[PDB]
Amino acid sequence: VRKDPITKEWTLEGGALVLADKGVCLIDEFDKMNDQDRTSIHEAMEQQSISISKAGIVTTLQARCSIIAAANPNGGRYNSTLPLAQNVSLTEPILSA
DNA sequence: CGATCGATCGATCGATCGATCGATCGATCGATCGATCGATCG
Repeated sequence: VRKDPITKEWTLEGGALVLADKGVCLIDEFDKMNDQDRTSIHEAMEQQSISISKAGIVTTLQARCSIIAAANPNGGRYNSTLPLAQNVSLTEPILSA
């Protein structure tokens, strides 16, 4: 959110997902971010849009981006005897995306 | 007539394990602070 003296209403400036609209968004070390940060990424791939209600601004922006994510398994080594759904903290609904 | 032996059963030492509990280290959600600026007022 940014101020603007010309019109005096709050103006909104987009983040990384808005930039990558009709592009690719790369998230290295995807597991290490918190779930609140990770929740935004999930709804970004599903809806291809950003929904925000902050500073009195309610609007939606286009976020049509492709995602390439790198991560690491729990303990730094992949457990070959357990499924993927039990090797990372990344929850299953986010894996389905 | 009895002297030798290979098998069986009861009992015990012990080496071990499962269920349960409180205690130790740690992730992390919530509270507070701060820094620049803006809107109202004198």
